[PDB]
Amino acid sequence: AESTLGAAAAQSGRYFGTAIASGKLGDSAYTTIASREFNMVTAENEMKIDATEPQRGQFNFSAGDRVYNWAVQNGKQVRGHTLAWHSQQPGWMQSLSGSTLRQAMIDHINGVMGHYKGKIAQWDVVNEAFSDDGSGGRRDSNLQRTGNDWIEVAFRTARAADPAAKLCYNDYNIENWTWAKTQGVYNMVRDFKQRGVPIDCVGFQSHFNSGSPYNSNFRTTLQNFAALGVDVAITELDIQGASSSTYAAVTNDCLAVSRCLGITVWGVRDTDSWRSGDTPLLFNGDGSKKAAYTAVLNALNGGSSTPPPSGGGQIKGVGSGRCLDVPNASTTDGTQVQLYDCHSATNQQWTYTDAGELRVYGDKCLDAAGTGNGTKVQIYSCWGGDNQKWRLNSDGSIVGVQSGLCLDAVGGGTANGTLIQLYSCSNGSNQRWTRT
Amino acid sequence: AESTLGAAAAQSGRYFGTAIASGKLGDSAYTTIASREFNMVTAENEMKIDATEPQRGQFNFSAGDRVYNWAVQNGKQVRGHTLAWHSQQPGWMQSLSGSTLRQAMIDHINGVMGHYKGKIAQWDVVNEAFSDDGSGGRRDSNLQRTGNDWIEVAFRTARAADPAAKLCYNDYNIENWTWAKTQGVYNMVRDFKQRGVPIDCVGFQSHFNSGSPYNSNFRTTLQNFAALGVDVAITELDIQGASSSTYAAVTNDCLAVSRCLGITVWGVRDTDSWRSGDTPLLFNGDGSKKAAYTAVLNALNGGSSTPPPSGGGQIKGVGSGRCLDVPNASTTDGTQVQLYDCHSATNQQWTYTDAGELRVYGDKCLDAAGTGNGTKVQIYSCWGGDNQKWRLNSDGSIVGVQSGLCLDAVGGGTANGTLIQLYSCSNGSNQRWTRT
Ligand SMILES: O[C@@H]1[C@@H](O)[C@H](O[C@@H]2CO[C@@H](O)[C@H](O)[C@H]2O)OC[C@H]1O
Ligand SMILES: O[C@@H]1[C@@H](O)[C@H](O[C@@H]2CO[C@@H](O)[C@H](O)[C@H]2O)OC[C@H]1O
Ligand SMILES: O[C@@H]1[C@@H](O)[C@H](O[C@@H]2CO[C@@H](O)[C@H](O)[C@H]2O)OC[C@H]1O
Ligand SMILES: O[C@@H]1[C@@H](O)[C@H](O[C@@H]2CO[C@@H](O)[C@H](O)[C@H]2O)OC[C@H]1O
Ligand SMILES: O[C@@H]1[C@@H](O)[C@H](O[C@@H]2CO[C@@H](O)[C@H](O)[C@H]2O)OC[C@H]1O
Ligand SMILES: O[C@@H]1[C@@H](O)[C@H](O)OC[C@H]1O
Ligand SMILES: O[C@@H]1[C@@H](O)[C@H](O)OC[C@H]1O
Ligand SMILES: O[C@@H]1[C@@H](O)[C@H](O)OC[C@H]1O
Ligand SMILES: O[C@@H]1[C@@H](O)[C@H](O)OC[C@H]1O
Repeated sequence: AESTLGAAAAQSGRYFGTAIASGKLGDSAYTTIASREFNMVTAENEMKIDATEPQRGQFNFSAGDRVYNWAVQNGKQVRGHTLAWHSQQPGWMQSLSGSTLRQAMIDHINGVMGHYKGKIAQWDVVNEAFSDDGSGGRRDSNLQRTGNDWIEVAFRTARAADPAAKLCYNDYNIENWTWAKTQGVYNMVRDFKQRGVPIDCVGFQSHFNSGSPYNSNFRTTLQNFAALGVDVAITELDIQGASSSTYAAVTNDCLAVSRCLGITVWGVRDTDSWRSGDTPLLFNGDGSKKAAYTAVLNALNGGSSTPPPSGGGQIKGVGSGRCLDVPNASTTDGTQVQLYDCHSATNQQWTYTDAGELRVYGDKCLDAAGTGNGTKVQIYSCWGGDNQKWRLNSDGSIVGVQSGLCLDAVGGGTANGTLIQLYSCSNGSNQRWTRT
Repeated sequence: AESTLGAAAAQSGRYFGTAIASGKLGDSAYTTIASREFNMVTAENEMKIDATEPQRGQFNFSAGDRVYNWAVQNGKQVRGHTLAWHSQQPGWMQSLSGSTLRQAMIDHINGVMGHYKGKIAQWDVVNEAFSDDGSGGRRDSNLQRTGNDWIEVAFRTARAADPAAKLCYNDYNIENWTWAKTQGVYNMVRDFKQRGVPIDCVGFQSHFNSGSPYNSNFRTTLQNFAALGVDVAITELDIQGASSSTYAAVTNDCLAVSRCLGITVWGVRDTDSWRSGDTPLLFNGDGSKKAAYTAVLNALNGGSSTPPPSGGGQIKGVGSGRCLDVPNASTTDGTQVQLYDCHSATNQQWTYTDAGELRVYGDKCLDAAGTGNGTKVQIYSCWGGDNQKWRLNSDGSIVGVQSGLCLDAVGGGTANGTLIQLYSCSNGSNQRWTRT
């Protein structure tokens, strides 16, 4: 299996999940994508403190079970999120402190895990317990104020409530190894494992953006925590701008770590994202697969037999043996591309960008004017439109994000001058290409 | 004078307008921009057929007058749009055909022009009467079916109704001289002039996109029509992607033809556009100027006597002599840029794209991780965010679209290694940059 993210991940014993919003389970466009692509589910909000215990001692597992049931019935495991957190607590808990609060925490953990006992693969017992000031220490919350040992207490309680569930510590900004926050969490987990504190995994939310960008050392971070004897999981992945290279990089980081259980992206479509403005997911609002989607799938499936091109290269048709060429090195918008004998020349040098464009001359983009069969493929000023974004299938076909159609050599032409158009993908040789 | 589009355009004896939507005049941010930048107004829908004559014989100018009143109150002239058209006809007119339709057409023209008699600078008497099948013939509508002479009849009627108004024939896809449609309208206009049919102008909608891309021959198209003895006007300008170069090219084409009266963009902010999806206007949804706005303004002001860096190039600050440099030529996202001795290296080669980005390495973008003062300017994967878009002002300053702040060398730094940040513009030497 390797046509969907979930199946591709399963090949290596891993999973590819998402965050499910109970309210969207009635939207077939939403559920059609979610049920097909993912084999792990996290309730976006339905299993949080305020949602499961609106009143102390008064547990409401309605919305939560709705998500749990849908997940299991559709062949997905579940990550419980989350049991002890300073954020999203019921109004009553936000007022508690010291001994009373500590007690409420314990009770809550027992209540939720009791109800779900033996059904949850991973539980984010404690979430975001460290600050971002740079000190590398605990953030000041009513929870921390109950004593520095709360985290440890939460995990012991957790193990007790349900020993079959993997207990994780979940946080954000602990992906970059050089960051103090990261080191603070690292030391704690090292401490816990040495003292025998029950903790089985560390969740790296992985919310990357210009404020806190992804860094290649992320893999080093995972390997380090892995060496401590705890599993690692990418829990809430979303990348501002959904760069193909970054998504693929995070994917390979997990595949490179034997203890990395899997990857979960925080949402289905960009429009479902808590940060839609950053279009940080793998699917467009119209449900179409984004450039990064294919980048992730290809990574999960084992990459290419030959190391991919590094900016600026040729694209020759398999059936013709000729290259994607812009007639007479023209640079005027609207010029339809053709096939031509391969040779070193700017008008045959295409660069695949992280945004999914196929650039030429530096600021011109492979462009599709329309979404139907026969649409001419031309060059046009780059502007980021979905009709200028393409997915590089591992089978050699290049699919337009917006149209869902393949680059096609008209009438299966192989001669110089054959024009390129969009057409239903057919696996024909006039729809397959190799990049250098 | 030269700070706003209207005032700049006025320095060449031309106007710069927009399309106003009555339902948006209650939006303060919209009116603030609209009132400041344009001196010519077109009702986006309020003066159309269905809006001005709901039932046959019953005129209604409430919606049209709201726009008109606002236009005059803010010192703008008005273009009446539109009197005879196959589209947006009220249902009672859609039902008409033959001589009944012909007289209805005439009756509509007299009623609307009568109401606005002496108040309209230009009237789009007839709109989109030519086919779009690429043959250059008449569009098949109930109007055309009343007889080939309907257009002529509309103009003669219009002249008599308000002799003070300039009578225009408006249409789209008539910008590229090679298109059959463009030639068909030319032939018609030429025929009207030779036979004495009253027509004073031809409006070129200029709705450019990858399906109907702007072409440099547009200038000849304008010249050709101008030669027939009529004025020309870019009436509904918007460019898919809003390329800075294309917006500048169109502007220069109009300024190159003495008979080109002015330029009207079809909307204020991209969010106000009938095609927001193509982010085709000059202003963002938050009201900030796009890189294309600056390009248009600079062109209106005559541009620079020194050609911009055609692909690649360095950026050197005046009060620093140093060139924008990426530390150790790194390629890691989040790397704050600095100033340094201008050497021949790629980590100093910045390309200003038509989308407004400052790219280095081919696919890395000058990025702003915030909007406030002090925000560190770094490089990040290009994805199109406004925090990656920049405007190159004529005063040598580079201001961030999203932030509205200027690139600034920390504490007036000038020595190698000075970090770059975002700070309120100040004409300070540590905020002016030169490029060659
Ligand atoms: O609620 C939390 C956010 O406040 C948090 O914000 C992060 C702060 O550090 C910045 O560098 C990040 O870019 C920004 O996302 O993110 C996690 C969320 O749970
Ligand atoms: O719908 C929103 C959720 O998507 C959001 O989820 C949180 C995002 O930041 C992460 O650090 C947290 O772990 C995660 O739960 O919470 C707010 C809710 O309104
Ligand atoms: O170049 C285009 C061909 O690639 C295209 O091929 C069709 C693909 O779908 C199959 O079911 C058809 O049998 C096959 O001909 O045909 C159109 C042509 O322009
Ligand atoms: O209603 C009109 C549209 O039908 C028209 O559509 C254009 C047709 O030619 C294509 O090449 C263009 O891309 C497409 O926009 O555009 C103008 C609009 O008023
Ligand atoms: O709000 C929309 C208007 O912006 C739109 O305006 C028309 C666009 O196509 C041009 O060819 C026409 O001349 C112009 O009036 O009309 C539809 C309306 O919903
Ligand atoms: O320690 C971290 C520091 O290295 C980074 O630059 O900014 C965030 C801090 O938490
Ligand atoms: O684009 C083609 C060019 O690359 C080749 O060299 O000569 C023929 C052109 O059509
Ligand atoms: O980035 C700088 C590099 O471009 C220069 O050559 O040497 C000093 C570095 O800091
Ligand atoms: O360089 C900055 C200067 O331009 C501004 O005026 O004041 C703050 C400084 O950091």
